[PDB]
Amino acid sequence: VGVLKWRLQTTEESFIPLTINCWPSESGNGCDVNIEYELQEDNLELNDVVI
Amino acid sequence: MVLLAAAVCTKAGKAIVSRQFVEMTRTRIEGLLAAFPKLMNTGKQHTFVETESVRYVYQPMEKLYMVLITTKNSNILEDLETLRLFSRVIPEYCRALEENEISEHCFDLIFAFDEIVALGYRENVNLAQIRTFTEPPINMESVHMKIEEKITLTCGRDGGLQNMELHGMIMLRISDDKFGRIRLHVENEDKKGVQLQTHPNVDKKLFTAESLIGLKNPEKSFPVNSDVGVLKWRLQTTEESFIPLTINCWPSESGNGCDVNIEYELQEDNLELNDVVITIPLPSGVGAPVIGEIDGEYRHDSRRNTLEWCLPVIDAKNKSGSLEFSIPGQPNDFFPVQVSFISKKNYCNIQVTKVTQVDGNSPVRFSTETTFLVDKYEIL
Amino acid sequence: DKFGRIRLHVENEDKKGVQLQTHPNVDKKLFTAESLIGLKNPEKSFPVNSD
Repeated sequence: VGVLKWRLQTTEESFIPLTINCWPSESGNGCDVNIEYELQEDNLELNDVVI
Repeated sequence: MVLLAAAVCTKAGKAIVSRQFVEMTRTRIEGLLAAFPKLMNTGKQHTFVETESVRYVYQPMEKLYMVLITTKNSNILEDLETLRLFSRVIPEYCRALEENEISEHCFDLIFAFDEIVALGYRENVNLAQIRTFTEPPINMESVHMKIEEKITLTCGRDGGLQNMELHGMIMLRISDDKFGRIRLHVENEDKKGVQLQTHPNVDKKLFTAESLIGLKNPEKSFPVNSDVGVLKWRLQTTEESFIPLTINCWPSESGNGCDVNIEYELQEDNLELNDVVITIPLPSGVGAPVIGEIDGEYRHDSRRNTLEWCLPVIDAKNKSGSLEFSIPGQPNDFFPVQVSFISKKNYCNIQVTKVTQVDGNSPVRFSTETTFLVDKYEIL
Repeated sequence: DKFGRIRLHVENEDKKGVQLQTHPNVDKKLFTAESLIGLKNPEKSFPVNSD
């Protein structure tokens, strides 16, 4: 089948557990950055996450 | 034609050479030129003189008249100017005017006449050109947001999207003390079309995820024109805009007559539109229609050649009608139907997710309202 | 009984391939929305071949 040793493309139907939505903002002199993280089903929890 | 003929005359009592641009003044040309140019076109040594209801413009050269005739006129300067250019061209061909030499160069002069004035409209000529041819209150603190948008659509019978575009702005009216910083969060937009404008005092923030815009609002009402898409933009209705109405038209050939059923669909049933009208056109050989509709009023209007259905407010609804036609000609293609509508949502899908204000305590977003209006909304 | 006019309403079709035939006595109606077909049926059984 695919094999039990493969490189599959994450592109091909792979789910990306995280999507990051970055909204940078120009506060003016400073900059305000908001980072949005989204996970898959709420029930599942990820670990060792760092952004 | 405005210029009947351009004519060279001898006051021998005949048109020596003359030009009929399109077959009209053949023999007619000679009689006019022969009588009128003899009297100096009945002139008094005036370039414009009008006789027997025909404007004659002229210049005397010897026993000969170079004559322009019109019976209609577009401008003052123009009539003289073609005659004038003619008068540069005529001595090149005939060494002044003189009946025998004019006669010999019928071809030359005549060709110039066609070239100079074409289908009675005064073109221009020149002697070189001629050659080619012959070659403090913060208790009060409140904020209101109003998103006003118009959507445009062109769609096929099939329901093809064709082109669409939404135009809109979000106006904010805020009563806030102090100078508070506000951050606006909205959904992300795309646009086949293009346009976005930002009010000053709008800052753009870059965030890893999500997009944010922040600004100190002017007090009172102002166009936000925030960053992001902006709070003044033309977005494409095509890009993710919802078309509140889809019209499905089923014309039918009853035979002699025609039966038309028009299907209207609205978004969620809960939402209701207002000021809706459907304009269903009809063919010229109208007879009379009988129309039936569950909701609203529908009326046929001759002149307009359209049947107009009006509905004060609609959850969603449909209409049908039968038409009687005399059948001249063959079948006629249908013209598109147009609709006008008002909806309490924006179909650019602008959503105000959150506007948080700082520099103080929570203000009340007393109200956010959406006014959606139809632009040119056409479906065949 | 009698000769009754009938209107048929069906879903809208698309076809990569091609072919459609209509029985006589089939009329096509143009409506702003939805499509409609009307006809006086022959009595007994016949191929509708509507519009």
